[PDB]
Amino acid sequence: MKQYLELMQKVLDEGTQKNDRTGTGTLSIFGHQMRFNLQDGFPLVTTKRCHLRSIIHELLWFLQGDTNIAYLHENNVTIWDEWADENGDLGPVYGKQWRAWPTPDGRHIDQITTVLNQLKNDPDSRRIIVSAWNVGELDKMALAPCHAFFQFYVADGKLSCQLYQRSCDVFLGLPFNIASYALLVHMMAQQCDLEVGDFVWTGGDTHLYSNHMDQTHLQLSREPRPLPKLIIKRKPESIFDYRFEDFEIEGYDPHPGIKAPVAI
Amino acid sequence: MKQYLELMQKVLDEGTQKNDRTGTGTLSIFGHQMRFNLQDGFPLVTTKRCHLRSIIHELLWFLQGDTNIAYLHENNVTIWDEWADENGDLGPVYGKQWRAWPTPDGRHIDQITTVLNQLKNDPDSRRIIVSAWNVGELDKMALAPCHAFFQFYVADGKLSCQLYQRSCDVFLGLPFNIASYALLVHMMAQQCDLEVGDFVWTGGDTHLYSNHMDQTHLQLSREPRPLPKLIIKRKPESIFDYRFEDFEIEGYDPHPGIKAPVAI
Ligand SMILES: *[C@H]1[C@@H]([N+](=O)[O-])C(=O)NC(=O)N1[C@H]1C[C@H](O)[C@@H](COP(=O)(O)O)O1
Ligand SMILES: *[C@H]1[C@@H]([N+](=O)[O-])C(=O)NC(=O)N1[C@H]1C[C@H](O)[C@@H](COP(=O)(O)O)O1
Repeated sequence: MKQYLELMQKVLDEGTQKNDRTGTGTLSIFGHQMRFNLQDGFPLVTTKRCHLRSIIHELLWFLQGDTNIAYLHENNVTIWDEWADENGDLGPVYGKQWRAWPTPDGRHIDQITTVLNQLKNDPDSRRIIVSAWNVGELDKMALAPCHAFFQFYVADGKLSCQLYQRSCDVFLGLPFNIASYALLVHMMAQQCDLEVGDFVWTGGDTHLYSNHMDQTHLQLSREPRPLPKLIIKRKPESIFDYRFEDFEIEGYDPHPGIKAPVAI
Repeated sequence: MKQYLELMQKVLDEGTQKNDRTGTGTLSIFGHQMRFNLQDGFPLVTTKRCHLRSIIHELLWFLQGDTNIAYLHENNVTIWDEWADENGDLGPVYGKQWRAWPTPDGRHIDQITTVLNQLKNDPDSRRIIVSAWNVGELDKMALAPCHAFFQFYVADGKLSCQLYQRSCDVFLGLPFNIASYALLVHMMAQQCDLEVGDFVWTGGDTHLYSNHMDQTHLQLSREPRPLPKLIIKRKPESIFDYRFEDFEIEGYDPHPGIKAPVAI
């Protein structure tokens, strides 16, 4: 995508070399914002094939509050395997905090349901927020949430969403992170009878790993294609009732897939 | 400031009218980012006088973990009066979460001290984050945090910081919110022996209240002045040991103050 390649180019031109947790080494910039009007098309990267099965199943898995990888395996998705313990557990990551953030006084808070209530009863509210950054539980997590905090916004009958992502692996993560949230926006707007508006991505430490340099130069030589169209076939009873096959991505014609090593 | 007036102009040209919690009505945009190189000068608005006493004392008050307004009153700062209960209490807002976020298992976490430890021992970490958005306690707060979540970043010997602000009152709030965080950056870099880098501001629902329209047109006719210089006179033992008079703002020559009604 246009915005995606401009970002890739910017890290190459303007990033400073940095050490990082993994030992891999990176080129990194700090702070960047991109806007996607979800009306122009579904923001799925076309300059390499992205694995939709994985993107979609992760989202469904988040919406369940499942933090164990068994559901991913039943569905042949292995993108979380490097970080699970032998029981296949990741600790109270994403979905646990979305569905059941633990309070100090014993309760559990379902932010997703909270958010549908706000969008159904108080669309102008400026507090329509989901956070994964539960400070009290970071140390139980296999990995701190990279996509940490997001806000919904309604104006003129359209649903918008902004994501704060503290740490972005531009080559491997960002293409999923974008498709994934764009999906949630479509699902949420459907549930709430809204049009889709913009998805705004905001990054903190936005980086390209040092052993993604040939892959990056390869993808930047590619010309982007027309964006696909997302079709949801059925309107489920609830945001928690989507099935993988309710989604149709039509007109998706990427350049070939490009393999790159994961930073563990 | 340049970036500040361009933002003000953008909400006027591009905002949609919105109802809001207060009943006031606003022009609102969603998602905007501005960068301030803290080396070019201290980003204190010059097109109207800003009350430094208030900006500084609020920050000091946050660093204490005080959520009661008594400390502000001892120091003649009344910017929190509209929201306190009769005992002068605001609930577990900003400073409570910065200094003593309560865990579900009984503990309290001091994110500020956590952050100095990360900056002193692991500057490349991409998890140097403070959050005020404690979901478990939002309902105890007099007001949900507007400036909710912020991240530090070190590269080339310089300290940077990005703020996610879910709700920005552009006329009244933003000029404080910016001065205030720019201050924290200077304090933190001093404590950590770093140079100041950039302060990056990221907004969600970024708005101009409808009864700030004449004030806004008035301030946009003003020409911005040279930015002041911030001088810290002493290097205290700790981030918690700053006193109001350790700070000198030199070269600050604003246009006159402009009064506007607070949205309660
Ligand atoms: C993290 C990631 N995730 O864990 O799901 C994601 O969704 N997107 C990412 O970009 N992602 C990256 C950012 C970073 O390169 C590593 C996490 O490392 P730290 O930032 O050191 O925690 O994964
Ligand atoms: C909120 C504020 N604060 O409570 O300290 C601040 O520091 N900056 C703000 O801009 N500010 C504004 C945003 C909004 O206009 C109101 C809060 O209202 P909700 O967004 O409806 O909670 O104060």
